[PDB]
Amino acid sequence: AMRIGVIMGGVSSEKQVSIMTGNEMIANLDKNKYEIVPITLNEKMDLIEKAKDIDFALLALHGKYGEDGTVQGTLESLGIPYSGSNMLSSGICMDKNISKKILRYEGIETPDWIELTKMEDLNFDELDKLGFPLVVKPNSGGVKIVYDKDELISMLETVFEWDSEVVIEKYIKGEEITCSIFDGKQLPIISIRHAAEFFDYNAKYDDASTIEEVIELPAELKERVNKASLACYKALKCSVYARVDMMVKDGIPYVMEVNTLPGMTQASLLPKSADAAGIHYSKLLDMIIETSLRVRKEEG
Amino acid sequence: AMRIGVIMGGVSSEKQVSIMTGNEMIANLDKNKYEIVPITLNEKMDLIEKAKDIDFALLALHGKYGEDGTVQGTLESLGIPYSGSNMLSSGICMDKNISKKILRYEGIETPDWIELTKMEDLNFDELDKLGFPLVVKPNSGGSSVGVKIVYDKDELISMLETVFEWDSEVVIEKYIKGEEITCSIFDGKQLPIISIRHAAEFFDYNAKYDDASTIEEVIELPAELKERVNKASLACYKALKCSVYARVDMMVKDGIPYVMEVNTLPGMTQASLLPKSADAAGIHYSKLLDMIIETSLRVRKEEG
Repeated sequence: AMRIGVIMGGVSSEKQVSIMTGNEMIANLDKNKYEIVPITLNEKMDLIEKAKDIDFALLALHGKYGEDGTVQGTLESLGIPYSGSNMLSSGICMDKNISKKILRYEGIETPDWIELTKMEDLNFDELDKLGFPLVVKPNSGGVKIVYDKDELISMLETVFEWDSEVVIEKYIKGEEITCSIFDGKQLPIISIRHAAEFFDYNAKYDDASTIEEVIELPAELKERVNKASLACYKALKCSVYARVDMMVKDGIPYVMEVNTLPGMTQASLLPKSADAAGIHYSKLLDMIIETSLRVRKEEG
Repeated sequence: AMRIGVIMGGVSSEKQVSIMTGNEMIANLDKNKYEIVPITLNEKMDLIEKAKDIDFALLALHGKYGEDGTVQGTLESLGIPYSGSNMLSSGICMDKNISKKILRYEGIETPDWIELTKMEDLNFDELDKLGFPLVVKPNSGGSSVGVKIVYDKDELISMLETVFEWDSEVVIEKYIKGEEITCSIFDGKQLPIISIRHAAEFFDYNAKYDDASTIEEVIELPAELKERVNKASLACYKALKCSVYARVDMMVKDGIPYVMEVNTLPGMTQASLLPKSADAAGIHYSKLLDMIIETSLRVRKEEG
């Protein structure tokens, strides 16, 4: 019976989110196919000791900790197969600037942009060429939209506090979607809506709250969406699964984000996207294991 | 004194190059500054234990083992500063196809290329837009299978089978006839440019003949070309996010430098190119090592 390590780790929030991911997996893995080995990482490199007996690492990780590529690099070196994209692909997909460069070279639609450095200053020369308004995002991955001349400036200050690196994009307003890819096949598309929500007990107001529905899109747009989301997957060297976040504007989808390590809880987008296609959660984990195994073998 | 791990590792040939590199550094590290500890990895992940007590990791690695970025991501995650570029920058520079896509985006001259995978069959029409003759290189590089020129379609088909057992991906470029040069960057400054020419060599005892014989010299380039080479070389270093040092290999044709290779982990023995170049600049070997340490510490600090 194949020993499946369920890998959890990170710090603070991400650790929480990782644990909640790991517990969902640990509960839904077929116990007849698998021997389940929950693994909780105190420190990242404690992974080598723990991984010493398991036959596969099913990554429950979330955030930079599972996206930077170290864990994948480490697992490769121990010769343990593991789920999801590899080190180079994880790393690239977590870098917004490098990602967009590889995307534009393929002529895949993504908003024009500019990169900004903590130490460096912005030559207004290249900046204002994309004009207004703008969105400022950290390069490694909140949102600040900037309408005016002075608008931009105020943000970089605090974004540079946190991220040594920032991307400034021209702001496209359109209809948001997310496209999960599993093993080169596009799963059902999900549309993301924003609606204001009031919480009486905490007395909280939120407009950033999300509503996600599976809606069949016009077959014309559905084609142009599936083309692009599979092109990203290919171009960024993703494997076994990925989530492409997109923005549709006047008929044309633009790539907003590429997630090599998307939410794996049952309310997460990719597990919903799959379920709509008739793949229930427990089987989803089977596919991730079997496709990951095959992919790792091709790699080496 | 700061404790400096000299990190050696790899398999087969690379590990020899590594041990050699690591022994030169050990012999030349300034012992008034540094308590010197050699570290020889039988397996890559032995690093976590073997590095527990060191203040800095000076990488003596060579080849993919120090290029793919596992070692850098590892040291990062342990909080031990290390020499040279970070995990992402190494990974990118080791990948020919991704590297060319990123340099091309900036309009840095590099020759046209096609990538082939062992799953996809190489349509010869997409490859005929290249034409002849062609250089075939494994996408992820390496010592094992080398870079090879192929003049016609048949010589190509062979060369593809030879590479594909060793590499999933292969990059195929227009060949450009020209003058070879190598440009070492140190901490964003250009060191003296090295010119490389070829001459056949006969070896009597082993009864061997080598027309692949290389001659490497530091010769002042005409001022214009030198300014054009120095612009391009630095733009490569910045575009691939390298740091503390890198070696950019270039082919000059009709006054135009083209990027052949970007190395985040070039040869560090005194007979290697980056050391010779630093030496032509009056930075001798022991000071080169201090510089790599000091600068790497500065960079790792900046990186959060």
